[PDB]
Amino acid sequence: SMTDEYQLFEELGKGAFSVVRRCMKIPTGQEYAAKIINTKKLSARDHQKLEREARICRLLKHPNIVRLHDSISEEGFHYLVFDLVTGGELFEDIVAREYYSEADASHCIQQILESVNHCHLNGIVHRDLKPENLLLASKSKGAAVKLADFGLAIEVQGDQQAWFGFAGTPGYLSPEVLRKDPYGKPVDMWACGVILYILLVGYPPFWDEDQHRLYQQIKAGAYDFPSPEWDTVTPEAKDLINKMLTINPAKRITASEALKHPWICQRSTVASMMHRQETVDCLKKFNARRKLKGAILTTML
Ligand SMILES: N#CCC1C=CC(=Nc2nc(Nc3cc(C4CC4)[nH]n3)c3ccccc3n2)C=C1
Ligand SMILES: [Cl-]
Repeated sequence: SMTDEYQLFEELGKGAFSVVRRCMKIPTGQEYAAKIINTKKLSARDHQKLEREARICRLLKHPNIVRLHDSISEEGFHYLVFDLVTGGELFEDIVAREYYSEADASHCIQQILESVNHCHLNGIVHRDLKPENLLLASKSKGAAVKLADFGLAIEVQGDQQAWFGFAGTPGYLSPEVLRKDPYGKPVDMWACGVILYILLVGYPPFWDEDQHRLYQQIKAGAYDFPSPEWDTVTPEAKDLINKMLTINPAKRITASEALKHPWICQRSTVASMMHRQETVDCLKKFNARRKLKGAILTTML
């Protein structure tokens, strides 16, 4: 069925137990990305996580989410056939731009928030919002940002919270997760705050090479807007970051709310248009740091 319906070509990239190869639908020649999961040695419990991801991805159909077209089961191998995206990471793209302002960062965050809101409307919490999962659909200057990798996503029932587990990437983890408290949709809005922060200045709000002091920072909500770099950032941008980086997740801004924040919905009159070279230079260093993997910026095993 799989080799009758698709033809696998080169490897695009990988995961901690999955390869992604470009593929073409037979006989139409249409391209997709196939995520290939070797299932021969998987536990039932691990296969159930694959079942969850396939199920969640089949539900989600949105301009800013990489669409799953097909979930094929064969003997020892499962295939998740996704839309192909050729623009790479949003964050790598930003560093190659000649001109980058708050209005650009707003444009990005707006798309990210539309995808998060669609997830949340459909009872899905992503739990690992991070630059790695934010890909441009194509290399076009106009390309949509698309949300990827639902390998850690959970299905919530309405606005009921639960102890879904300690899962995610340290630098982007929310206080309630770290606290071993019940959680839900708000954890994705904390993660967006962190991403927005890094989108404006190019370094993370919570940073310490000692994982323990990293978590104490997060739980205390101890981030600031230091000079000179934040001095040129609009009050409205900081206000949004503040509303997302609220320790009490009940009082944290929702995705829908964040889409009506003036910095987002009134971008053209509220977001600063000044080039932020120093951000592009910092993002360069940030991205380079991320490439090295290790403790803070890498999804927890
Ligand atoms: N899911 C998941 C994780 C994942 C793993 C590898 C990955 N790399 C990657 N992915 C892609 N493209 C891609 C990935 C997907 C689908 C989101 C898995 N659709 N398109 C390309 C395309 C061209 C050059 C290089 C590429 N690299 C992107 C995402
Ligand atoms: Cl479809």
